[PDB]
Amino acid sequence: NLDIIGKRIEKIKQEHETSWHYDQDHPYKTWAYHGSYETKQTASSMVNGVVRLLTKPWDIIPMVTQMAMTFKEKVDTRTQEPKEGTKKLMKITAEWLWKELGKKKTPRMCTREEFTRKVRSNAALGAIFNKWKSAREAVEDSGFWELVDKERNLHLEGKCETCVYNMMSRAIWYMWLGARFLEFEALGFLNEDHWFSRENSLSGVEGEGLHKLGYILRDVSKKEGGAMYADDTAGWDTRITLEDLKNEEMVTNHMEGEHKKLAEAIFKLTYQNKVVRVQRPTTVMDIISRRDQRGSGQVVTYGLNTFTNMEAQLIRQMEGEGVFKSIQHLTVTEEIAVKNWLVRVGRERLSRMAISGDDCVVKPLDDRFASALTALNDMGKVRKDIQQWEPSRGWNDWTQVPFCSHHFHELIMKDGRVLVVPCRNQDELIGRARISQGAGWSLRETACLGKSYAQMWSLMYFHRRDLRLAANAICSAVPSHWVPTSRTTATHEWMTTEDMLTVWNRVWIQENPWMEDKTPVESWEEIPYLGKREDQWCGSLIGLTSRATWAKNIQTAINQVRSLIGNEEYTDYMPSMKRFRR
Ligand SMILES: [Zn+2]
Ligand SMILES: [Zn+2]
Repeated sequence: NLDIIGKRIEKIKQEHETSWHYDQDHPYKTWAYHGSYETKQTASSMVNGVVRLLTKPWDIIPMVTQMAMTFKEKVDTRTQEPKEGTKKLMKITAEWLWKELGKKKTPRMCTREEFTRKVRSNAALGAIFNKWKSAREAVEDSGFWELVDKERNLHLEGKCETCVYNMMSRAIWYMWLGARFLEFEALGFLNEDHWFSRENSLSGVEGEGLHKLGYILRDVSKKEGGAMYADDTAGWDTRITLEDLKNEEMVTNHMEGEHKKLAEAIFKLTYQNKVVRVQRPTTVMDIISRRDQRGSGQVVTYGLNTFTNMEAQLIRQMEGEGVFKSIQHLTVTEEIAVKNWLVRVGRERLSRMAISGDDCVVKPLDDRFASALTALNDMGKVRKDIQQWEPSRGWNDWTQVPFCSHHFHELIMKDGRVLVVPCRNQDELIGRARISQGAGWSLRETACLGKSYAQMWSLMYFHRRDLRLAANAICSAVPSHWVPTSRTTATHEWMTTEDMLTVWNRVWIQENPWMEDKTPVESWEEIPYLGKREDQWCGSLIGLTSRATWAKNIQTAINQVRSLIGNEEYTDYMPSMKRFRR
């Protein structure tokens, strides 16, 4: 407790010594509370006018229009300590899984130089604005790096002063850029060197991309076994136990020298003990602490979520196969049995899964998995929207399984080749493209964001009639040479000024390991759509009079947006579609 967090606490107490007060009507039950001090401030969602002017039929669809308007009582819940048998299962599995992940990878520190380049081309690193404005500035100033040095030497000394979380089913904990560096230096290798790639982790999909995920689910479907299970956890980050945080820390057993010590410090001082500043309107700042739950960078969060999810799902598979009888306690011969299962079939069982952070799909050996709930519930990974002891419902068709907020269609091209394409409710796709994050956006910047959505749609959602038409309209309305942008960035092949037909051919044909015939496609008309009824099922407006008038009059909408942006060089992409080709 207070010997590891006191220094951070003491330090904050003193920057607001004219403010401090141990408030009496404080709302925290499960968070240790330490004091308050004076502040007063809050970024809401703005509409992208370029995308909305080119999607007029959607102006009357509540599922689209409501997306642009607008539980912190789940962060304040407590998970019980797992039974001794559960803790044994987790430690054996975690030890074995880090060794597997480490067979073909070398832990290493990430560098200032690597970190600088990241900030100098925008990644959502989650820092705070003070002493310098943006992240960009602080990185070129040498003072910063002395701040970083003091903290670093403090961490080598087993102490911490400035690694404090700032709170804001979402809950995003920003730290100052310095603390993010020290996190990145110690643990960035997990992401930077692709430890959760499919090739390296067998269950993972890190760096895949939506054009790969459906082919991966279809490969899992090919395995002999039972239904496909895709159970979501209720508030995954809130159910991470101190025992989970300790099994994650075992990655330091593969490390050496300084690195081993820097990594141990991040795990001990920032993850297994945390200090957080929260805004309360009754507006003060509350300095609360706790030992458990997830609070890391979004990117280390992804890797450790994937790891701990892989662990939980191998254990649930062990329970379904009757590798152990009870979670109360493992016998000695049950430990040998668990160790032996892992060595004999562990890699085969990883390959039966697709795991992306807290999201999973499992194709178990058979349907006993559905009612194998004791380890899963005791680890605290309680399933969303189903009674705790009710058996899971599995999917009989891989095209119906939900994964990474998508389902996947099998689409046959006129030449017989097979596309496995990503899909979701079209209202969700249109509603997101109509939103910009942040203000101060110029017309040009708003246009370049609309173009990024348009190019993503041409590459991923070309099979949806409304999206191929709206993508062509947006790319016709935005100056041909203007570069697509995004303010927070898997593989993003649509972020380019290259011709989208050439990019389509590279992604879907040339680089696609599931396509044997590499004959290029010569026009967009070779590239198929979903069945018209399937397109409607997935939210198409095809068949409505509003949509017919939009399609027929699209050159008028394009010309409206061209007039607003002004006299620039434009391309007409609409004749890439049969119906505008004269
Ligand atoms: Zn620190
Ligand atoms: Zn669909």
